Amino acid sequence: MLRISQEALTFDDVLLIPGYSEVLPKDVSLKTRLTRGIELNIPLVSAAMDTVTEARLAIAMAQEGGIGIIHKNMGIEQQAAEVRKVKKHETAIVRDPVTVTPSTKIIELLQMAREYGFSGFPVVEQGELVGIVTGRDLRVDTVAAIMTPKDKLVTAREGTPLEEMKAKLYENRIEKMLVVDENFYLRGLVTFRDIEKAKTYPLASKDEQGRLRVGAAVGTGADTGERVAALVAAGVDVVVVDTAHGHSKGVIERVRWVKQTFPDVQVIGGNIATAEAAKALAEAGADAVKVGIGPGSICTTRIVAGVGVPQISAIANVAAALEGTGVPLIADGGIRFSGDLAKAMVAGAYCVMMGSMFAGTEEAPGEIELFQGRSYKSYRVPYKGALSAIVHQLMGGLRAAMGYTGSADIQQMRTQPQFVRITG
Amino acid sequence: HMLRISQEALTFDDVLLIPGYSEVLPKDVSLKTRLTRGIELNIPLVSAAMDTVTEARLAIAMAQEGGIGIIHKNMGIEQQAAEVRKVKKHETAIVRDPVTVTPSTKIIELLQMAREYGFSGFPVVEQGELVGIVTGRDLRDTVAAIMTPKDKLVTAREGTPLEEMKAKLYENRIEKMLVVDENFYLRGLVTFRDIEKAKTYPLASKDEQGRLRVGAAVGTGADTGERVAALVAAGVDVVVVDTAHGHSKGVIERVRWVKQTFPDVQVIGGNIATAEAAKALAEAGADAVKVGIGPGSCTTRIVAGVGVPQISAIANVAAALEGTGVPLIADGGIRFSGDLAKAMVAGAYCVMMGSMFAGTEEAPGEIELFQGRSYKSYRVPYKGALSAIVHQLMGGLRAAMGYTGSADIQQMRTQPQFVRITGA
Amino acid sequence: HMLRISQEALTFDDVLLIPGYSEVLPKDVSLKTRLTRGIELNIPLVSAAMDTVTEARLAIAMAQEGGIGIIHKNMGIEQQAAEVRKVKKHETTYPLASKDEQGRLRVGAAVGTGADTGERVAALVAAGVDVVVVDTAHGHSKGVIERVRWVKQTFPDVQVIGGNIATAEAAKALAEAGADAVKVGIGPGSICTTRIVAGVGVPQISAIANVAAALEGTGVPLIADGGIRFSGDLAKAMVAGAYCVMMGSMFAGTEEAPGEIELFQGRSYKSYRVPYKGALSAIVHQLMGGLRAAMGYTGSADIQQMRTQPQFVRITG
Ligand SMILES: N#CC1=C(N)Oc2[nH]c(=O)[nH]c(=O)c2[C@H]1c1ccc(Cl)cc1
Repeated sequence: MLRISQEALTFDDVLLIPGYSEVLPKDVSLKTRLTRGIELNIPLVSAAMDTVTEARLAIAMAQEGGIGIIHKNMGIEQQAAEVRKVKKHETAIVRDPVTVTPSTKIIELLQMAREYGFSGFPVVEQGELVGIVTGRDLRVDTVAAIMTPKDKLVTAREGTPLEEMKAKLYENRIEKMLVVDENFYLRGLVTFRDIEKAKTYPLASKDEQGRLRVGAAVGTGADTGERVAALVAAGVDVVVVDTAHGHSKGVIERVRWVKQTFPDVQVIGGNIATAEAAKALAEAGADAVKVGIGPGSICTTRIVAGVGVPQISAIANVAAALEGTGVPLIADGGIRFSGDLAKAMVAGAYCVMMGSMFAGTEEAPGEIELFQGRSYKSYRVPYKGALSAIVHQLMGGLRAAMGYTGSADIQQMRTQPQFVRITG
Repeated sequence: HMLRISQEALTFDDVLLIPGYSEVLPKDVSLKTRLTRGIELNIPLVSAAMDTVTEARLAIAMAQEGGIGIIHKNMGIEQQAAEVRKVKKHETAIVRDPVTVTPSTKIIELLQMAREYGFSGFPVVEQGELVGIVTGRDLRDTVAAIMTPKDKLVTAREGTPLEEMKAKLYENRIEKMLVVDENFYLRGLVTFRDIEKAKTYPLASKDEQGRLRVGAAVGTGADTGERVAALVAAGVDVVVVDTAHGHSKGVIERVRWVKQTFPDVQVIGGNIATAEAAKALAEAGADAVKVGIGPGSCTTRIVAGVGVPQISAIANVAAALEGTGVPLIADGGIRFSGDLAKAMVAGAYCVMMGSMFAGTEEAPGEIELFQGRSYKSYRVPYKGALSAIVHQLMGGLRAAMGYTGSADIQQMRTQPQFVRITGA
Repeated sequence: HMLRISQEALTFDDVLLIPGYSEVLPKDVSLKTRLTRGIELNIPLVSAAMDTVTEARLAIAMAQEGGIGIIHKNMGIEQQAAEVRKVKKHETTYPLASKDEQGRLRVGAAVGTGADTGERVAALVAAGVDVVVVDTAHGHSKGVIERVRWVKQTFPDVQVIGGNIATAEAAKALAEAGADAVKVGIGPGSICTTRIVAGVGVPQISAIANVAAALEGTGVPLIADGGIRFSGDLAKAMVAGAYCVMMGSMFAGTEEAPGEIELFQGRSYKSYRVPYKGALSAIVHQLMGGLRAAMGYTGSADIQQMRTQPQFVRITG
């Protein structure tokens, strides 16, 4: 009559068994799904923690091929403004160049040149590009009289490949070129030198319009309705309804409201740890579920409430419940090493959320502080350098595990390899 | 016969500064001092000639902070001289080694060069003399046909202040300017925007030609003459004849040889720890001496049983050099900014730091992540940017000078007093 | 031009009190002393103007035991005046209570030298503060000397304390500025930040003796601030010359000190973490118990005798 549901296993209870392998670790595919509608080139998402994910680290996550969830320990307007920073991050073209209008007085243009130099001011009339003003133009009353007019401009259409533009610069013997839309409205500016140095991120997570992807977290408190609406107006790709107990009337209804009110935004629900919670979130319309309740030993949930589910079994039970639905599941918590990340994938996660592991990187919030001959971030977290090096080690280990199991892609890794149970 | 004990010698922990009447705030005291007969420093900091501490990149940062670095000698002659050159030739905004063409270069070849460097301009040189530029506009046979001629060139003579160049760029309504010398040989290329965005270092240690100062270490082995001559030709400001036992025929003669052979370069000898050694190096021609033999529980003491506690060594050397105009550099034994203050009051003109600068961003080595922490690899903790440590060390010195009522380094060295304390 | 050592300077662990012929029981000696020219105390104990030690509640306890508290200044002007007013208006019977002419419990308050100091002093004086403690890291300075002169001239009916100092010359300079007492202690402890960051300090036994000799015959008391770990050190500070001793951290965590009691891993702490230490009176009782035993050992019937007659031995490691 002691109601024991099952024996539940954690990461240290299992090991992956090697299997026949034909694909080298460097050649396997890591592509996966965050939600019904969002694909990621690596199975990594950064946690909505105020020591982990603000705009800077979310941009870096998306560039690596995963995604960041911006934390909610801030005001509604600030959270939306963080989303905007990610959506607006552009790698090559310059979007807000300093312009003037035909009516601008040359006296005023010369004042702006004390800060900006003489490389050239675009001339705009209500967003229409009508010419450019160069220092050479000032060298041979309003800029309408001296500007180079529209029929001498060399421009590139918005959306032209960055390598087609470099070629047009060369053909025209120019270094700068203005970018316009179909109607000759100014849309930005590219430089030959800036295309050359333009670091590129071929794995970047991008939406259908080419902008970096980003998520944002919300609770179930009173202003959630207004926070979700601001995040959606900002272009957020995914809203994470994120509480300690996702299997609750509060979370289920908030997920339903988001899915009914903002049908075209992805919604994740959690956290959960059972098949039946997974089903309740799927039926409320969740586009993905986040798995993890007291996943680690000695941890407030276990010590204070005696509640928790070992994370291997929690992941496997959720994956079993969702097989066929099309709803991914994100493993949240208990990963301390890359080996644990590989086990979470074989147990059925579609990808993995990391938190404190990313805290203290250069891209995470906080300022670098020198303490007692050591580096910390303060707001005392040790300073960890660039996020790319951590991502590289994690994905390096996952690739290694896919080599040992003969898994050529994530779908195989999630469904084919086997564990052994060990004793310690 | 009896036990030949010369004196009781005090180290840093034996003494404390007595507070005195003060009416100058720490932020307002002057830290200006002298490294040698002929080199002034804005802060009394010198980075040590260690191969985990001082190569070009850290030497540049030390000089910009107002101190100086001694480039280490654990490298070949030509490699050390190249490190000197990188410091002597470092510039904020002026691009050096620009891609050039000649008046005879064929326009076909220039177009091939533009594929990689783009347009915006190739200086035209004729055996190093500047005779024109080729811009994209000039292209819309040979470069001499199309090149903009010498008389259309806006040039500034090298060594002009940056704000001076920035003004000339403004006056002529251009973005690029060429830097020339007395005979119009090309020296570099500077742009308005590179100047507007360059960091200024108002405290920088510079020579009479405006170049960052640097020193370099030599020993007494057989290739020392060749090494010294290569360092002098590279522009080194000071040669440090740097051995474990400065009070020796080999160091004394090598200091003398440097002073007689290279009259125009400053020479430091060391290390020493007695009045007698101080007089011997000053008589040999040294422009400063370096103090420190076995300053605290180290290899010299354990292996050879040799050393002089550093407070007494500094004061003994200081008394021996009083009235000679030869400064002394305290080297070794400084754990804390408080020890640096004590060294100054005992008579040092400045302090050499070693391993405290190891592991900074600018120090040699690469950053690695190990166990959620950051180190420098070549096993040292990553300490962040040099300026943080420098700021801490000088902040403590400033506080000591506030406590002693010292308004400048000269007062700090000659007026304040110590108490001798017990082990208790 | 040799190394400029003014003297060897001794701390508490360098010295011990020598027993002397004795005729008084510890239970019978007198502990009365002065805090300032105009303020007597029945025990020579002062609580520190630290935000972990002295707000109104602990100043109230201190004055009831016969000492006094200095309210800290890490708070607003009106707030700190409110704290002073709480003490002056409080009636709990307590036979040793430190009280002013009106029968109100005595209290002090700290101020600095920054910009708003003039308004802070004015507000504290109007709340009834008994003594203004002009309290900086470096009392031998233009700022402190001029502020104590300003207080003595603008508010001649309050007592003024200046510090901290550690030399004879600084003591005489504060006295000439009008100080009613000086506070002694610059870098008193082995690992002061002062010592580590600036290399500055004076071991406290020598600092106290030097300041006491400089103020002899002036009527200006001196308060030993810092370095007291045990009641034995308190005894030594009195024999070196102090009139009373100021405790800080040792009072932190008492029931009366600021902060909120919290339970962490089966232990109690004050949540601002320091351990919970129970009632202040037990600590004050142990300290005065140790001092009474020292006076019994040395033969001192009262504080004047304890400050002037007994001798130290110097000891080694
Ligand atoms: N000196 C000069 C210049 C002259 N004469 O022409 C122009 N015409 C412009 O329109 N902008 C310019 O910035 C310049 C500068 C220039 C200097 C060096 C290079 Cl490599 C390229 C250009």
